[PDB]
Amino acid sequence: MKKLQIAVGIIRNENNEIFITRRAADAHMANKLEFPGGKIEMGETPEQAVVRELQEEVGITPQHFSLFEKLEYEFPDRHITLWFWLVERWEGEPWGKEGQPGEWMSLVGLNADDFPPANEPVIAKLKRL
Ligand SMILES: Nc1nc2c([nH]c(=O)n2[C@H]2C[C@H](O)[C@@H](COP(=O)(O)O)O2)c(=O)[nH]1
Ligand SMILES: OC[C@H]1O[C@@](CO)(O[C@H]2O[C@H](CO)[C@@H](O)[C@H](O)[C@H]2O)[C@@H](O)[C@@H]1O
Ligand SMILES: [Mg+2]
Ligand SMILES: [Mg+2]
Repeated sequence: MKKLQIAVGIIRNENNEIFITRRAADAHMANKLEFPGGKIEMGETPEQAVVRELQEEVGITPQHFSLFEKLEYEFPDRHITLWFWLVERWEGEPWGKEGQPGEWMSLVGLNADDFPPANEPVIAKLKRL
């Protein structure tokens, strides 16, 4: 079974809103809401990966960020390790840089059912802040 390391960024503004994108209809976890992110490549660290992925996907450079949660999840056809970075400072303004839907969502209003099931403990912990 495919085994992947994935780095994602929880992009939180000053009004307790998170920048959330929606996955393509033909992707793994199609049509789900997501934290921007993607696969950690050979030769790059988890910290470098979340910077690169947020630059590619939403056009920001995260800075002074922290590891909010790291977990493993077994999907029906792949195993992934997710690195959830809490990003409260960045350069740039997030947008749908890859043509994908993106918008600011209140943290209290997040519905874990809208996200991949791997995100369930993270969304709960975020609402604990
Ligand atoms: N980008 C992103 N991927 C997620 C999240 N939760 C989650 O299970 N995944 C999975 C879906 C994909 O299998 C993989 C991400 O890789 P891509 O973004 O390259 O598709 O990680 C998330 O919040 N953000
Ligand atoms: O691992 C993140 C953790 O490390 C600290 C320093 O103790 O921050 C460092 O690492 C971050 C991720 O690369 C950088 O963004 C940051 O500038 C650097 O100091 C903690 O702040 C953080 O919890
Ligand atoms: Mg991605
Ligand atoms: Mg990507």
